[PDB]
Amino acid sequence: DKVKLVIDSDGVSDDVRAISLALQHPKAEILAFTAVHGCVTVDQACANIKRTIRANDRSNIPVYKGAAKSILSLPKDDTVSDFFGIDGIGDKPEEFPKVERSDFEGEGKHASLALIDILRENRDATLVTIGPLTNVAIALQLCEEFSTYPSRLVIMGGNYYAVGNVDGGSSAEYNFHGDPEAASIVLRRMKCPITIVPWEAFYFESKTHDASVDFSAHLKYGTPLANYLSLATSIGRVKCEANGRQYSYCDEIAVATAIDEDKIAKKSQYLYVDVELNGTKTRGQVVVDWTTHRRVKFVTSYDVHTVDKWLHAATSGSGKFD
Amino acid sequence: DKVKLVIDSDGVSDDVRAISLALQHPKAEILAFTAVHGCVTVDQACANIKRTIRANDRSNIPVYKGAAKSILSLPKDDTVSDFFGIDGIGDKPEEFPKVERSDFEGEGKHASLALIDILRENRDATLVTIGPLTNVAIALQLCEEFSTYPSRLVIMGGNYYAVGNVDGGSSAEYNFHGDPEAASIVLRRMKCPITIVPWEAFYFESKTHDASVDFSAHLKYGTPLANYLSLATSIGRVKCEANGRQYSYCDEIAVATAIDEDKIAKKSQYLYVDVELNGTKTRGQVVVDWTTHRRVKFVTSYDVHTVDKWLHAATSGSGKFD
Amino acid sequence: KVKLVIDSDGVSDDVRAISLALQHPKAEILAFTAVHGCVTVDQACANIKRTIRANDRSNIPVYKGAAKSILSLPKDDTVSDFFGIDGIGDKPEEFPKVERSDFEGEGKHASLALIDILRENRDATLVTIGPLTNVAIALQLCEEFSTYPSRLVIMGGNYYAVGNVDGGSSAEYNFHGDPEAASIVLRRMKCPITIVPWEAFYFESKTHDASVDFSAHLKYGTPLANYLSLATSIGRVKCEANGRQYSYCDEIAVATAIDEDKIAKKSQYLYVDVELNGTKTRGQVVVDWTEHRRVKFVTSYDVHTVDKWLHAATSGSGKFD
Amino acid sequence: KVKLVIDSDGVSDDVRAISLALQHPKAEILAFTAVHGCVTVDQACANIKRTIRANDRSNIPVYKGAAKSILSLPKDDTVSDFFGIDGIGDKPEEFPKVERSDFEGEGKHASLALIDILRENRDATLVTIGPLTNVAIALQLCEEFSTYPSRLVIMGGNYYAVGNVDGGSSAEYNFHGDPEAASIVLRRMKCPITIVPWEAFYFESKTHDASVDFSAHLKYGTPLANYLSLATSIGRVKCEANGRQYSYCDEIAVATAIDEDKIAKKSQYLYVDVELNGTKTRGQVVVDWTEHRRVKFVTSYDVHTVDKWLHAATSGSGKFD
Ligand SMILES: [Ca+2]
Ligand SMILES: [Ca+2]
Ligand SMILES: [Ca+2]
Ligand SMILES: [Ca+2]
Repeated sequence: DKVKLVIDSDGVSDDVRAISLALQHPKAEILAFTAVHGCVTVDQACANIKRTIRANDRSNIPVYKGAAKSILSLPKDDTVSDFFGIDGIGDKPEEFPKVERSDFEGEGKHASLALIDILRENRDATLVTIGPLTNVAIALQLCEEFSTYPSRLVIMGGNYYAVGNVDGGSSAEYNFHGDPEAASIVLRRMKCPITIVPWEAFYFESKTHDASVDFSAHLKYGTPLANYLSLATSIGRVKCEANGRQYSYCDEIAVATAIDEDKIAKKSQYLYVDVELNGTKTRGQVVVDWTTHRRVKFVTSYDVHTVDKWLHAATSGSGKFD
Repeated sequence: DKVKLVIDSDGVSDDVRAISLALQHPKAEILAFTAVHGCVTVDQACANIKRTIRANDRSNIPVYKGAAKSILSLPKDDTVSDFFGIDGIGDKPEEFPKVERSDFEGEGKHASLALIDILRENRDATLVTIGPLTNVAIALQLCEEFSTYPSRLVIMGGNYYAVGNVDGGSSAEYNFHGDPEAASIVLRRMKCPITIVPWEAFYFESKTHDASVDFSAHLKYGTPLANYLSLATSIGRVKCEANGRQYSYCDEIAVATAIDEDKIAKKSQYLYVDVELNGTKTRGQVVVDWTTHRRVKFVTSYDVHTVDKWLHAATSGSGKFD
Repeated sequence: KVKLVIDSDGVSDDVRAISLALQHPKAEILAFTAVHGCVTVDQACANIKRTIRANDRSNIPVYKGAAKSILSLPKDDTVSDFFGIDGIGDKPEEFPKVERSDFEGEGKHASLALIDILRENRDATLVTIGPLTNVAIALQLCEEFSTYPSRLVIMGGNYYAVGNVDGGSSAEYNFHGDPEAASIVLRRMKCPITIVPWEAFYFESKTHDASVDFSAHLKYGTPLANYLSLATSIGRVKCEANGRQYSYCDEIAVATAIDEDKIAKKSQYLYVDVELNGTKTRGQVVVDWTEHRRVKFVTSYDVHTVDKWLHAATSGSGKFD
Repeated sequence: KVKLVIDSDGVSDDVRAISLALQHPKAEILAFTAVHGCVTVDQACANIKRTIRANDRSNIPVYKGAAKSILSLPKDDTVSDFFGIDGIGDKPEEFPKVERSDFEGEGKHASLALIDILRENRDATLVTIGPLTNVAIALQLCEEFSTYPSRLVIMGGNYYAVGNVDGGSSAEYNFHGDPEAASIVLRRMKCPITIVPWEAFYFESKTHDASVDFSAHLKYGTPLANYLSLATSIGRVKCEANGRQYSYCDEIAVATAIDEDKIAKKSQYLYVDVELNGTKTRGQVVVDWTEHRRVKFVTSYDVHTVDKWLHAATSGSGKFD
């Protein structure tokens, strides 16, 4: 009755909160983490994930370093950002837990090779992606049978009404924008069930959630984990608040959906989709057949109140996830 | 207090019903019609419009023939269809009003030149487009000042959530698909207010409208106009009914919106948009900046009950448009 | 006599090409049509009208056409001050002095003029030495126009994907300026088409530079020689600063229209199309080499004959042969 | 000795190229890596292993790589039965007879093998004679791999946009088979790159066909001559039916790797990239002609030396010179 997880992540503010949720939730069993380039470099992602494990008073979970670049490494696709800090998590390396030089090293084996090996042996595990899809796509390029290895794939990324969240010249969502080829490969060639948490799920209900949930309340308990997550989210919170809104949950929702999909996904729809690669403004956009597409489940509305309750349980140490 | 209209159309089943609505509505003053290629050839469009004027017991309204092809005339863009009949309006040329050989000829002047001349002199007129945008785009190529000539442009076409209605390999809406370049030119380079009636307005409420409106009731009065519109829509109605739904209004909504926008457009949104030209699956799709775009008004929900009331008034001869 | 209509963006080499046509006794010019290109369409019009005066001619209509490319995408833009802000040396007070009326055309849009003129003169050759926008608009208005010229001679395009705009593109300049127009014209014209591609200039550039003095025809001190000296002045100075002569370009397309058998020494006939969607290859000609109507590409031209004709034009010697 | 690793799709000309490398006394083969291409990767592997036996060699590892192109888009597909369903004449019972174990590789994926082998042998040349998928996967796993080979010799691409797949494309065959891979390799490898483009074959096709008997080296009646006769049989019959000899292709890239100064008679150094997004130009090399590391293109090769080497290989004469 535990859910076995492998989480692939670019290790910035929301990623580390999402990973903390998974490390504290009693239903979750984390087999490994895999780091991918994204909002920060892959080395920094690796370091942030390892630092987060320590913050959660855990050990002996392997973190594998993966792709440094997108498949093509085209400059127009680049999504590296200092929005959350240069280090992705508040730029305070001396605060608990203090950054160590070994944090920037992985277990040894490339993430893509680790994904193959781990999921071959653990066919009942869920793979959750909360960065660009590069590691998963490289696994497929190496081993077409990997298409069947995960029990389920839960992706934070993409869209279904072409609502982009990178900039005004693209209709792509951030993680897809960061490696459009990889997203194309994964959506077309995976054979397990896929659940996508699209950008629209966040976009359309953001003003409503901002009125009804205090997204900072779980940070205030004064536990080590609360204090670490306060630091990690600090620069994101200040910048959002300067624009009159709260820094709200994103990647956390994908990890929560992995843990209990029926609880967190209030509404969902199955759609037949593919990814545009060649358009000037639409590269990285999901294209839906509303009239080589694959049927995928989209979460169209999520239970933000349950995710919030779980984060309070995680940071307070209450253990109250029911 | 009359609204002066120029209507540009490809002259198939819904076009001819829309044009009939405009010819019967006491608030509308029709300056001219312009024919464009689309679901049928431009010659057939011209013929269908002229036949429709006669069916409405009107005369002395000029019909100008326009573009035979899209700007590029690429085969992948082609939207010619026999869905409504070979002639676009039920394939019964001998029924009232009988087709005449002169129906396939226009006034003489190319439509695009007529659009320039008429709207230069009638700066208070609304231009309504219910086919591909080729004629309007050619006018702009000839005369950049045309960008200011219409008082308002009401377009039946496009989309705002990338919901396509042509086929499963495109996210474009039909009229945009038929000439993507023209749609790009018009949206970028017109300077008057633009109101677009997008495909989503029809798509999302179709099952609801199908339950609550009888779209065939206005056809049953036994007047000449009812009988003509019965013929014109006959093949569309049989094919829709064979798939368990009614043939519902489409182009009629754009003409109605031109006549009284505040009445017909129940909800609307302004968005900053451009048109994708280069994508494999997204050519012709509208791209929205949700984060060279132009601000346009989209009608997101329309009052189908008022349009239905107006069509009953038109076909019955009641004159009851209030 | 060969009847010509010349569609041009009216910069330095255009003006010299048009002068060649005005002086050559085999040519009969029906009309000029101005198109945007290296300068605005208004400036092109003005330059063409000024050039007609410098050649001691009158009563040839100049029609103003497209101000913009079909799409008017900013990445296609080819406006340049390389030959001067006015495209011909920036000395509006020198003979013939620029007049305000130079910036106006005959009245009707060039594209409508091309339809009318060529409908009535089906034995005429259309020569294009700017972007193809006017010709493409004509086709959009009138598909029958596809058959009206007896021949179309195009300065533009390429056949080995050698670009001359910048390192971001494999397109030639005139095609880069309106890729959609080039696509329409090459697919939809039905008359014989002769293209003078960029490679014809590129490959023999250094050989020509060694064997021909491209300035000598300017030395005669006639009014036309002094006008062409002015028109080409900024180009010549900029080329010489980089170790090269300012050499003929558009002149070759006009010469080819006057006597194709003499000027086109070697030719290839190819099936072609124009790429529109590529990131680096938008505007490039794409050739089917693994074997619609074949198009004739001039692969080598007789620069010495063109030079001899330009000497005759500027000197007034009549020696065209 | 020149140390080689050869990455191949294992069809008729590949097998002859590999035989050249196995017989030439200057070559030392570290390993072969199989890639999808004209046949499946499994068949490529099998063909390479069979070829090693036909050459009286043993104990050279063959690693199986990518089954598909990076994207696996159906429009890129280049699988063909032109040389037979098995790519080498469809006679599995002839010497050396096909074994079931031929379809298996050494174990580790070719891309991982390329990293390992070339990390330890930084003086080796990598030669690619199929699509570039394996090399691109290696780079995705290990950006340092960019510096591992001492040189990369690629059979593929073009420099004047002359395609050899069909009229819908300006791409060369190996590049058409995985455009993304070609883009990655040409942008991200940092070692010297020599490309043997399609134009080197195309332009001199008819001259070579007149001066070289491309079948004569098959006539010796040695086991290798009989095996290469079989391997090339269906190609030869299909070319002869169309009035042409089946001429060398991949063999030239392998020969160039063995002695680049001898085989590459003329070369050009160009800055290049690969178009991915064009409708007709996807996979085409785009060259910057208006002047990252320049790449060397072999524009003319010494077919007579390659022919002499193939005679020595099949005859057993030792006469490589
Ligand atoms: Ca993330
Ligand atoms: Ca219509
Ligand atoms: Ca010019
Ligand atoms: Ca090969």
